[PDB]
Amino acid sequence: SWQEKINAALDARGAADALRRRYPVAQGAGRWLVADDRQYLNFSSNDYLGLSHHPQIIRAWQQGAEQFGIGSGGSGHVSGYSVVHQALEEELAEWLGYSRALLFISGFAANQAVIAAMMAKEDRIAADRLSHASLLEAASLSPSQLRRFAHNDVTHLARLLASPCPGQQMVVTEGVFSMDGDSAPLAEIQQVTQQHNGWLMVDDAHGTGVIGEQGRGSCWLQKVKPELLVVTFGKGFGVSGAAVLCSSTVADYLLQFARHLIYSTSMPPAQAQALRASLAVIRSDEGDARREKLAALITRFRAGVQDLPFTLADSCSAIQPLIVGDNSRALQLAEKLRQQGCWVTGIRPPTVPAGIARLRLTLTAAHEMQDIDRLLEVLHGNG
Ligand SMILES: *Cc1c(COP(=O)(O)O)cnc(C)c1O
Repeated sequence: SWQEKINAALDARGAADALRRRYPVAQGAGRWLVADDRQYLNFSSNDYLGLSHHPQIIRAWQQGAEQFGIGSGGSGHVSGYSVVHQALEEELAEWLGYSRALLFISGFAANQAVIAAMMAKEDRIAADRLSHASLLEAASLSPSQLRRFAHNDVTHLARLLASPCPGQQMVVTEGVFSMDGDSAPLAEIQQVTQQHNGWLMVDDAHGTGVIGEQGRGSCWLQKVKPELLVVTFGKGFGVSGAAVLCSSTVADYLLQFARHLIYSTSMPPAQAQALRASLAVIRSDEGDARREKLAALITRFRAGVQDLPFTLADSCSAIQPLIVGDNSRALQLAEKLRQQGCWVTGIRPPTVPAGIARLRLTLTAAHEMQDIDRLLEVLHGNG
């Protein structure tokens, strides 16, 4: 029956331990986290540049409501395509060096929309084994064939691409990977993709706004232009939403065949104004100051772990894995940190293999050096 199907599934998830439970917060973005009315240093949010609380972005969101009301009133294909949406798209395309940008209500929707629209049963997706679930889920449901290459292994990628394919091939990777914060070798990946006549799709959720000139992200920094670039605004941008960057004809195509685009309500124009505001901060001298402050905090953090009984990742970004090893020690550590006013998130098997449990820390430009020093002190020992 249905209920038994439900029940058994929750039971298998329990047995694998794997149970998830949301905790409500009064504040969850930026330097602080407030839970159960207690203040904590927040090392668990994706607000990498501290923009969620930025007064210019807050005011754009507020004035945009005065000017446009709240809901757009419809899809972008009927009465919901605002002059603010259009301006935001044009400013994103110009920023990142593409012909067109298309807005989406979430990065998860944009990824899923692109793949559903572009990939046919004859085609192949070659995706990094560690790609975001939205990408892999979508690639899996797709009628097209899905092959994974070992993480960042371009030799393995070239072999996948070289295998006979009845249709077209799309390579997919991240500019900065979600789990370990490492970067993909985009220039070599792009070379072998072109060698096999494929196209490249890069998801730069963790790179966008945070690295490269004017924060343009991983592709710009590495002087690669993939055919498809997906940027999401729920992280560094400090808001929510996403864009697909692409050529004129691919944009026209998505406008015809991406159903998330055709049959979904567009975002509130006041959300779009906050995103334009966010983009303007990111591109500005203050954007540069925030990125350099983030880099300074990361340096301070990685230096201080050198004396600690833990290990770091190959990450130069806001994502800073602290590898602990054992799942009980990792859980203990995070619980001790919490008692001591530092809110962290532990990642343990099975999400990661056997003996690699960890805290996945995230730093932000809203933090201060004394916050890193407090984290380091508690990691050391004191309470
Ligand atoms: C967060 C995440 C997204 C999902 O974007 P949302 O706007 O949060 O839906 C896509 N890709 C990567 C690599 C991400 O980490």
